[PDB]
Amino acid sequence: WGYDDKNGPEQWSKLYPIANGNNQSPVDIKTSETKHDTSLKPISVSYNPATAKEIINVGHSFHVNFEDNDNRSVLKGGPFSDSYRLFQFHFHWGSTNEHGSEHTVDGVKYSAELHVAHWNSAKYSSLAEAASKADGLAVIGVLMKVGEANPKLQKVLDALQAIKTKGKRAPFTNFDPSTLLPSSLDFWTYPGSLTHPPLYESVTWIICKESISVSSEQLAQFRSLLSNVEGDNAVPMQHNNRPTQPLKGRTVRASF
Ligand SMILES: NS(=O)(=O)c1ccc(SCCO)cc1
Ligand SMILES: [Zn+2]
Repeated sequence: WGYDDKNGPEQWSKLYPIANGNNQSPVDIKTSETKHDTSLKPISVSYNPATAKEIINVGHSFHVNFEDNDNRSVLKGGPFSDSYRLFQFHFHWGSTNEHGSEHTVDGVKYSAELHVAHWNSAKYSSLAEAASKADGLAVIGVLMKVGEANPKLQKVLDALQAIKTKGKRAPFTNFDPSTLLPSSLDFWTYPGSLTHPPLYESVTWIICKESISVSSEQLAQFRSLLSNVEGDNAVPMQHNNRPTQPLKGRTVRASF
């Protein structure tokens, strides 16, 4: 699987039939159709920068992984009664500034999107156990809007020169990714899925209503990552967002 014409989102269902399921992500959030819910608590994140571990070029994207052997870095509140442990963050982007986010809001596409993913350590004892469970994963999504350079992205962008090609990895330490979140954590939430294979319907989504910025030159750094292995002809990572998926009667809740 990939994002190209032959192996890309419109084709995933052949190998992963869940692609046509009832809880697929991402979605267009129609704000006239959201339900304000007063039982939602505020989102609380508390991440220890000592859990930052490694950055990895995975061919279609890059990931920053965290140690997840204990509850040093956690998400709580919102819709959740369980504590969720941070395991990774990453970004999705498009070929031009005009699209690239996964979630859209009233049809509006943003240039990129940040995902901060966690797993339910109250109920399960590893990512691998949690990942396919309906209550197993919690992902914060932040829409990234093209504009002024975002200096909080610095350490991440400066790391990419060490992982230019597929499979490269390097230590990435002492970093707290709550520094990337917008100053307001007002959110929407809905039950959904991983946005790429294996597409498990295991994710409770927390989508920030406030965007964070990114510059056109910062987006170019993502797009200049290479999907080929060292020594091969360069194939830039132009894009890696999945199209929005039908709600199938799900309700998006608003914390605000
Ligand atoms: N874009 S996403 O849905 O937040 C995501 C997070 C983590 C993973 S790894 C799960 C493999 O079991 C895949 C997708
Ligand atoms: Zn993602």
